[PDB]
Amino acid sequence: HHHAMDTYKLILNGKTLKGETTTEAVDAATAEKVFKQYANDNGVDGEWTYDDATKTFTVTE
Repeated sequence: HHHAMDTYKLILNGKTLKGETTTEAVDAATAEKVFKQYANDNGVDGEWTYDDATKTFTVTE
């Protein structure tokens, strides 16, 4: 019933930015917006996956 913050992860596999970061949001759609803005701010231009089982986004190339 309570809509908790949940931890979402971002695995970075860009040309110039690699590793992992995280955010908190109530849902995946919001986390995606946060992570895409972060990636774009850092010049990342890649392909994205989302894994619902692990709450993890990945951006590659």
